[PDB]
Amino acid sequence: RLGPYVEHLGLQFERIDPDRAVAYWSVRADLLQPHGILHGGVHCAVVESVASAAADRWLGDRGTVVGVSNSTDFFAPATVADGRLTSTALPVHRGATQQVWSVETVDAAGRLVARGQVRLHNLRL
Amino acid sequence: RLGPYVEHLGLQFERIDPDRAVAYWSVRADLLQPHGILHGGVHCAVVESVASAAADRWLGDRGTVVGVSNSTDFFAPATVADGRLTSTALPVHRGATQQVWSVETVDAAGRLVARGQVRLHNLRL
Amino acid sequence: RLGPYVEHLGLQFERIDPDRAVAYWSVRADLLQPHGILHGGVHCAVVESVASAAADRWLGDRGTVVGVSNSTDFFAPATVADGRLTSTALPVHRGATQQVWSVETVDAAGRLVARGQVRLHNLRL
Amino acid sequence: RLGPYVEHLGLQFERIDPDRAVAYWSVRADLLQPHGILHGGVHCAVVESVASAAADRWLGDRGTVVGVSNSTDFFAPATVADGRLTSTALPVHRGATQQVWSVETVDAAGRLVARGQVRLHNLRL
Ligand SMILES: Cc1cccc2c(C(=O)O)cccc12
Ligand SMILES: Cc1cccc2c(C(=O)O)cccc12
Ligand SMILES: Cc1cccc2c(C(=O)O)cccc12
Ligand SMILES: Cc1cccc2c(C(=O)O)cccc12
Repeated sequence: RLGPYVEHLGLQFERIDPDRAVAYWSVRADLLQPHGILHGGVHCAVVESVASAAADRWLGDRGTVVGVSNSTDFFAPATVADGRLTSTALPVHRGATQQVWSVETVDAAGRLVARGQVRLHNLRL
Repeated sequence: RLGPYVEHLGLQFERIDPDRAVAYWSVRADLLQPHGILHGGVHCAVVESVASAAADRWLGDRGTVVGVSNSTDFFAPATVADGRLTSTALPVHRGATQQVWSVETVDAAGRLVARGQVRLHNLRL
Repeated sequence: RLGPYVEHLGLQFERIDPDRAVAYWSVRADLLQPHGILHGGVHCAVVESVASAAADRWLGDRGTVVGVSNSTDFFAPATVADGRLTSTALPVHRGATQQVWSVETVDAAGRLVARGQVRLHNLRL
Repeated sequence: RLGPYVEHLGLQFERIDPDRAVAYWSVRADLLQPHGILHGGVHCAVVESVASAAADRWLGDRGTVVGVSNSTDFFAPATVADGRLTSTALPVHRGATQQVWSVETVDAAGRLVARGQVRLHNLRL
């Protein structure tokens, strides 16, 4: 129940709690930019996906969230050879009107591949 | 020659110059998050695509660019009903090692839907 | 009527309109970091000052603004030798609850020294 | 040995290690914006100060660092009444050419007042 774009990214969630979300995924040939590494927009969309899932789960029955902004840094190039990536969203602030979550994407060795912050607005019932 | 992820986004470039890139696209049902609006990661990936295309074209035969970071703000929700979006990348700084580009995504009425900055690193021959 | 920190920065405003603010200032020895160039935080505070002044002026009698976030890029080192800097704030979005402004700091030659975006929240009467 | 602007901020460092820096400070009347809360630029400058100190200490004899960009979020208003703030810088990435550090400013109760990321460039000998 995360939408069609999340499915196309290939994210597979191990956990979506009010205080953490974890998802596994992989570089795929269709996700590349012309020099054979991951298109940077894919990192941003993964960061957006894992944070908004957690933010939505935290808000729960009390309303719904809308994305406000996303700032993602790319620290290493990623290819199909780099295997399974893990993206973990952790909360920075969870308040009445705003949420900010931090998402780290790491490889199996724990090497930080990307890291992003997502700001969300709470639409409360 | 922009890679498979750019094609999947549906971007169609009117212009890729050393100082500006313009691309048209549209919200599509496969690009949505669960509440029927555009997945925010799609805005980030579009911003990344149009800026990196321009940055790569500016660097030209002198080398190649790698994405460093992307910060995109979402100002209005976007649906299939909102029609054709236009994303324009304009340069902020184009130097020896770094480039920063600003990308605005607007609807046909000129309403600002999203806006992002992309930092790139120059890999020079 | 901009507060004591703005005065300590040495900002001198030529213009504070609902759609633009302009201020002149200069690197000073007390504003430096240990290697003799401008402390980067000074760029951020100048960006915050010129944008919030404009945002507050735009909101006018209808309420007041509070800073939400600030993202500033530093493109060139600045010293006392670099003379008079000009910081211009231009609006990106001015809505019901949020404002986003973009501020460019340039030297006399038009060389871009720094550039920042400031997000503000509208506290409406 | 941190420069005159750091002194004017009133930062007092408990720790500057290659992997963490901690500094205490306080809102002061001269640091305010016109509505009696901390000028947001002060948060950015504190974030810049504590991260660059740590980054410089990590690089050590091998070279020196220059600020590249700073993104700070303000989560609560801060006044003189809020007492002693603690700013802690932790490393996100420390590589050959780039460093990224994350800085959290909290009050005595552990309430998150501000949080910023600083990107630095390594000038290596
Ligand atoms: C053409 C090109 C070069 C370098 C990078 C890119 C990216 C990217 O930054 O991920 C995305 C799309 C196209 C790119
Ligand atoms: C589940 C959910 C709620 C609200 C927003 C989202 C987004 C988004 O922020 O675009 C992306 C993916 C899932 C979302
Ligand atoms: C010690 C040091 C080195 C390099 C940079 C700095 C900065 C700065 O980034 O402006 C601020 C404060 C201290 C610094
Ligand atoms: C005039 C005004 C209103 C609201 C906020 C500010 C700030 C600030 O954003 O900290 C800085 C300088 C002036 C301000």
